[PDB]
Amino acid sequence: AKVVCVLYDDPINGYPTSYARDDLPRIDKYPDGQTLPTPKAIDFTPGALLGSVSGELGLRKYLESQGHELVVTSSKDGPDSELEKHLHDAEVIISQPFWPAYLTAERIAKAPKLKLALTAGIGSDHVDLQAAIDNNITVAEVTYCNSNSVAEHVVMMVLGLVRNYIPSHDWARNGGWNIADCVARSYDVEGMHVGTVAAGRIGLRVLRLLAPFDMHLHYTDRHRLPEAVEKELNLTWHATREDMYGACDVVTLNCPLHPETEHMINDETLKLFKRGAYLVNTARGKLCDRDAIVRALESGRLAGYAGDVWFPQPAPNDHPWRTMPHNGMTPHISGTSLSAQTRYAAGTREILECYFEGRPIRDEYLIVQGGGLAGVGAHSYSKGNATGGSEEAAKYEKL
Amino acid sequence: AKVVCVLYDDPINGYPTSYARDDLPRIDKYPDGQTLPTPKAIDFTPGALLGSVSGELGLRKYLESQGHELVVTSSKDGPDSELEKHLHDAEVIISQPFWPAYLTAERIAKAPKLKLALTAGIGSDHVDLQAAIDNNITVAEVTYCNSNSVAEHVVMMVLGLVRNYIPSHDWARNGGWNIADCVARSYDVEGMHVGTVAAGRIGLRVLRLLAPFDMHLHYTDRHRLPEAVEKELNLTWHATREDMYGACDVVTLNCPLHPETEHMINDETLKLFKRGAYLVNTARGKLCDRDAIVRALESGRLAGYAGDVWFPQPAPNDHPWRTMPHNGMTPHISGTSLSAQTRYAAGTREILECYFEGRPIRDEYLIVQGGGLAGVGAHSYSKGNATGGSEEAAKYEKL
Repeated sequence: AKVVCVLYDDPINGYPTSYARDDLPRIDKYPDGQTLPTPKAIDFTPGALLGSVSGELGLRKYLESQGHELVVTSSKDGPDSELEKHLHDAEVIISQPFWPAYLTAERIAKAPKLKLALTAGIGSDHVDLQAAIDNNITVAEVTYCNSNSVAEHVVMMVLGLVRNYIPSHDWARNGGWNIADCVARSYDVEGMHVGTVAAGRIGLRVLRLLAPFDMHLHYTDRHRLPEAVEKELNLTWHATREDMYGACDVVTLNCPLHPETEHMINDETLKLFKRGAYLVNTARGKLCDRDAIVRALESGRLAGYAGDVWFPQPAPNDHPWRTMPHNGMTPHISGTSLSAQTRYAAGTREILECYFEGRPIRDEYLIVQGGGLAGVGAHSYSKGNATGGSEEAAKYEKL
Repeated sequence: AKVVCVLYDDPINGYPTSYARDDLPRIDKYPDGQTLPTPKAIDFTPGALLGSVSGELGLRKYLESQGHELVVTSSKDGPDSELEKHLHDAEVIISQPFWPAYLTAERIAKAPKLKLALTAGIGSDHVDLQAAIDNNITVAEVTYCNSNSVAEHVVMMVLGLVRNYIPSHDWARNGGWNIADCVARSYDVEGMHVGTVAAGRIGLRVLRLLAPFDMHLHYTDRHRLPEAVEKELNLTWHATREDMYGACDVVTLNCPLHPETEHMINDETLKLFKRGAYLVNTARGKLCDRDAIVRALESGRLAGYAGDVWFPQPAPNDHPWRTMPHNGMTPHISGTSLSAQTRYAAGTREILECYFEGRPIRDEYLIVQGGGLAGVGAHSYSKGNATGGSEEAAKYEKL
């Protein structure tokens, strides 16, 4: 069959064959006890760059030696992109969230041979789940591959915003000293209240990392955590998102994107935050109304915004979050550190091996199968389409 | 009497009277059970900028209403500075580590009336302790005022270096996306080995904050921690600094500066680190040989260096750490976040109230008294002078 694999470009200075360090650290398992990916074999060296076009997720030897054709490209947005020439006979489409091939209803409709949309990473909101349901496309993603990596990135951005890292590094590199300019907006997080929206693999992990900072922890979610967990971390529960925001100095979003959470942070909900609250979002950019966030920063309602997710992706060159006041943005990188890519590259192969030998794909990897939500998808997503507006990604130009 | 208070400049755009947030968080106590500062009263509002010349540590009403003269200045380095005109009759000299008035042996010798050198903050290595001992100057500092604040700053810089925050934010603000360029040097800290030199108030607190990241924790110090603590955090002990370095992916320095630790990190000791180790230093800049660190980064021996302390301070405009490859530097700001300044401003007043009413200064604040080390000073410092080279601070020019 044909596999289209959409990956991001290689570094601007070429694809490296040697790295800052020699190996990755050992990891035996994930916190809830889920095993790591178990492909029958891997053909890449752990620690390399796997998610760019020249890395290929290490899938080429495997795929060809079995008769299939692997098309690799970064060209994905716009009516004359490479993805668009290959839709007519694609059996399998693979993309990562960081550089997502948006499978809208019109793209699925052009794709008669399409059986499997695979997300190399976590979060499958860049596929129209309704259309995937209607056309019997399987949708899978690599559960847990980077949950802990995302949680680290959250804590990094919370400390960075609150202590004012980025502007302070600028004063050091431009030759200044400027202590008062740096600490005019520098606080400790000790004693602050921080809440997470959702406390699944990422959000629970965030709570556990912030406990020894002596922050007061707050959460909300569909269901409560086990009473053992709440008493271990001394948690304060809020029955709704909207009651949580007013109680928090720092809010972190860690829920999925679907019609029930699209634009939940807007001009109306921002009125509920404390003046000078801090907001961190590494979940999905579309959880926030884009201009409402710039107004809150400009007015002082928010003291700081930080995240690595944007809508669409890539974000147009003039996307306002790039230059708004008091921001600690990065491009979408938390779930594609070198350490994570090796786990998701392995998981991607494990799903392909199952697909191609006719074995069942692990439930924890499933989002959509056989005309409805399935596996992890059933507990996390609503039927619906989040991919409207996605065309605007075609406006981005490489530097 | 006369009090000279050396403080850093106000912000370049003036001294603000309103801030990003309305109050500071509550804190009742420090982890080892030490009480907060207990001055009989304070005359500043918590949360304001206290450490710059216009803030004055909130000490003016108190000092004058009791007959004393308060001289406030930022002019401190060089043979024609304001500190230098006021040495002849100064009874009390106050400075913070971030903007330190260096009391060398020659400066103490010009200071016949000098009875008390007070450090508003932590770390009194900018005073020549030998000369202070020889001339019967009392040296006190505000123990614990910002221990937790420094520990937060360490974790922030560890995550920032390792996940590659700073270069990634640059790609977002310059209009790029550039995922591969960002993650070419991006790892998770999960599973890495991290060691601290010294495990006192800061270093133990760092270990506790890194435990739930599932890092493997290593330490060294003068004496072991209680076996209860080692088993709680699953610690690996190293009897010497030099044995620790080779076992660690990430090394953090959290010890005092004195002749026994001056230049401990040099061309010779750097050969002992793992290739592509990460080094974070928020203790004192003089712990490191300045050029040896730039060579290790240039050769790949170190994958990253980060810290907020420099020697001298302020660092000359062309100090090499400002522009060396793979650095996450800031100017010296960790122990002077707004939250910390309120605790040290309070402690400074408590020491002055004691001094002036003839009550004993708390032992935990004492470094030098009556011809020898005393209090905290006895357990932490050697007799000796760390202030050689300090004159070079006069080369720094405001932007």
